Amino acid sequence: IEGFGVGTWDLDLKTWALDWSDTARTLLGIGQDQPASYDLFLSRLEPDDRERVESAIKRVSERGGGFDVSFRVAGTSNAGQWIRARAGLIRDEAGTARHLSGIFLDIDEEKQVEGALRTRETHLRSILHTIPDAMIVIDGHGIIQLFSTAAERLFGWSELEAIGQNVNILMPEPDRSRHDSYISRYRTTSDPHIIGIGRIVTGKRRDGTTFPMHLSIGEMQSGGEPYFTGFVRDLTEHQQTQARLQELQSELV
Amino acid sequence: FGVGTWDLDLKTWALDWSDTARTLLGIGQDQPASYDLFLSRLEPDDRERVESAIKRVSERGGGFDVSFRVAGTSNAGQWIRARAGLIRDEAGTARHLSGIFLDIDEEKQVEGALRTRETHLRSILHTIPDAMIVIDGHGIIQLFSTAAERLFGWSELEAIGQNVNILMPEPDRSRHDSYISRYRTTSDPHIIGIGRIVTGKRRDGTTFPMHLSIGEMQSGGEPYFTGFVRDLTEHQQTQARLQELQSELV
Ligand code: HEM
Ligand code: HEM
Repeated sequence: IEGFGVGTWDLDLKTWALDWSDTARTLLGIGQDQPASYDLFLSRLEPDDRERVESAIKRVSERGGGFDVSFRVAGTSNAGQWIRARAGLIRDEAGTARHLSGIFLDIDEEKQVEGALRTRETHLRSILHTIPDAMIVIDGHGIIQLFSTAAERLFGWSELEAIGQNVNILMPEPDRSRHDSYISRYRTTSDPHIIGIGRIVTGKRRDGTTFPMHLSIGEMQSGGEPYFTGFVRDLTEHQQTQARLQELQSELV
Repeated sequence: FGVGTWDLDLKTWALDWSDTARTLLGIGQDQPASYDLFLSRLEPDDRERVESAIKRVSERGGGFDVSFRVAGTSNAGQWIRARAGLIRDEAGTARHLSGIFLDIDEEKQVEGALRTRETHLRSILHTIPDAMIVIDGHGIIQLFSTAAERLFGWSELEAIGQNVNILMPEPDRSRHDSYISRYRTTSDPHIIGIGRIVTGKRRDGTTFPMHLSIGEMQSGGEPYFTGFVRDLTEHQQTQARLQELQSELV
C-alpha cells in the first residue's frame, strides 16, 4: 500500500467499473482529482495501443492465459512513460468470470536497455557488411560465431555455411589439424602471446587454393567463455607487386 | 496471471504466497509456505541482501525491491524480481509487507546480450587494424578506434563530439557538412559504399591519401555512418616507385 513503486488496478468485465491505485495514477500522468474510469484509461493511450488493449481484454474474456500488454503514454512533452499492464482472471464461481485485477509496472528502464541492444545488434550487422577486411569471430573452441561479408568473398563460404564450423576449415594442413591445439595452448599459458602480434600465415578457400594472409586478433570475455575476433588481410597483391618491384630492380643490379 | 503474490507481516513473522509464486521459487506443491523456506531458495550472497533489505524497509518505509536467482531446475536458474510495499496497522505501527514476484529471465537475458555487445565493441575498437570512425547524421563523431587515434593524432576523448571535418584539409573541410545533407535529402546513387581515394589531415597539419568504406544504419530515427579508413601512403610510394623504374628504362 505504501512505497511499493508499482500501481494496481481492478476492472470488472460486467459494468466496466475500474479502480486504480494512487501510484498508478502517477504512471498514467493524469488524475489529480478526476475519478477512475475505463474511458479515462483508454484516453491516455495512443490510438494503435488502445486497440491492442481492447483485443487483450476480449482475449481474456473468453478463456485467456493471463493478461499482459505494454504501451507508452504522453505524460511529458519530450518523453513517454512505458508501462507494462499485467492482470489475472478471477471467476466468481463455476458460472462466469466477473472481475480482472492486476498491476501497472514502470518499464522505462527495461525499454531503454532493449533499445540499446537493438542499436548494438544493428551496428554489428552494418560492421559485418561494410568492413573491407575479412572479420571472423570464434569461440574458445574455434567454433566460428560471426563471418563478415568480406570473409565470404575471400574464403568462399557463406555465413550460414561457415557459422558453427571450426575455423580450421579456412586453413590447409598441417595447420588445420593442429589449430585446435594452438587455441587450447594459449588458454593455459595466459601470457602476452601473439594476440596483438600480426604474423603472416596462409589460409585456404573452400575452392582449395591458398593465399598469404596477415591476421590481427583481439580477445574478449563473456559468460565464462573467451571469444577471439580476427581481422584477415589478403597479401596476394602485396606480395606480387613487391616481387615485381624487387625483380624490376634486379634487372640492373 | 504469470505473476506471484506474497505477504510477510512483521507481526507473527508468517509468510503466505500464491500458487504461481511457489512455482517460480521452485517449491513443491505439498510444501507449506514460511519465511524460513523462502530464504532457503536464495544463495548466501542474495539471502543476506534480502534480509538487510527487510531490515531497511522496516526502519524507513521506502518500498523494497530485490532481484535474485534461485536454482530452479539445476542447469539454469530462475531470475525473480521481488517488489513489495508496507501496510500500516495504526498511526505509528507498520505490520504487513505485501508484494509480488516477477519472472525476469527475459529481462536478464537482454542485459547479458547488451553487455556482450558492449564488450565486443570495445574489442573491435581496440583491435581493428584500419581506422574505424562512426558519426551521426550531422557529422559528429560518435566512436573513434585505436587505429584512428594513431593515424589522425587525436584521442578518442578529444575526437568524440567534434565534427568529422576536423580530420580533413580544405576545401573538403568546409563542404563536408553539405555532402552529408545533400546525401540525406537526395539519397539515391551516391558514393556511400564506393570508396574513392580522398585526402585526410592529421592533427599535425600533415596530409595523407586514404580510401574510405562507409556503411549506413538507422537507430531511433537518426542515421549513423561507420567509416573504415585505409592509409594509402605506403601503397602510393610503392606503385610510384614502379613507374619510376618502368619508365626510366625507356
Ligand atoms: C585462416 C587461417 C588461419 C591460420 C592458417 C591460422 C594459424 C595459426 C597458427 C600457425 C597459430 C600458432 C602460431 C604459433 O604458435 O607460432 C595460431 C594460433 C591461434 N589462432 Fe589461428 N590461424 C588462422 C585463423 C584464425 C582466426 C580467424 C582466428 C580467430 C578469430 C584464429 C585464432 C587463433 C588463436 C586464438 C590462436 C592462439 C593464440 C595465439 O597464439 O595468438 N586463427 N593460428
Ligand atoms: C577524413 C577524411 C574525409 C574526407 C577528405 C571526406 C571527403 C568527402 C568527399 C570528397 C565526399 C563526396 C563529395 C562528392 O560526392 O562530391 C564525402 C561524402 C561523404 N562522407 Fe566524407 N570525407 C572524409 C571522412 C568521412 C568519414 C570518416 C565519414 C563517416 C564515418 C564520412 C561520411 C561521409 C558521408 C555520409 C558523405 C555523404 C554521402 C556520400 O556522398 O557518400 N566522411 N566526404
